[PDB]
Amino acid sequence: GTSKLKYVLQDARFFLIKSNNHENVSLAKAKGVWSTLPVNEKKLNLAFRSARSVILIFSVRESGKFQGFARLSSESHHGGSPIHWVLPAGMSAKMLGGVFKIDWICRRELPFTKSAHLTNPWNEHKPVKIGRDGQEIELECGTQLCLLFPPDESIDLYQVIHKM
Ligand SMILES: CC1(C)CO[C@@H](c2ccccc2Cl)CN1
Ligand SMILES: CC1(C)CO[C@H](c2ccccc2Cl)CN1
Repeated sequence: GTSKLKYVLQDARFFLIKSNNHENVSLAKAKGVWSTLPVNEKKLNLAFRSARSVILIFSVRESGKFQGFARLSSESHHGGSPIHWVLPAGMSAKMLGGVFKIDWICRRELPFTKSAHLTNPWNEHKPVKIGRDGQEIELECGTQLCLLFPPDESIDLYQVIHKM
């Protein structure tokens, strides 16, 4: 192992990402991309310039689990290869902001039952599973949450470390 993982997480910032469906998380895992609404896009762009690593921790609503976590490798950008997200009814892709490139650190699941001992000081000390899309997770809570995930032996953090 966990040493390179701990190195990547050092002095990182952490954000809870809530997806309405598994299909969008699968697309993010396959393509290394994420997009969010403009209020959260602005927060994440500020964070990306502010810290050595910005970590997104993903949870599909109603799943009772986190589906993994990833590190921002860029600020948001427009005009790239379009992403065939599952948009909610009535909503358009023009309501979205840019696309963030991300490097996955763990693609494994973690059930909320395993994180019940972790509370987030930035969300009223509620269990870390609770929070709106984009909620920041304080450093110690976010580090411990990431360390609870099963190790993802398919991932080599060597190339991630070199981007910092
Ligand atoms: C360094 C810091 C992020 C500062 O804020 C601390 C805190 C947050 C919310 C309520 C109480 C306290 Cl002590 C946690 N560590
Ligand atoms: C980018 C995505 C994974 C999919 O699209 C969602 C959306 C698009 C347009 C308006 C509202 C919403 Cl929620 C947000 N997350």
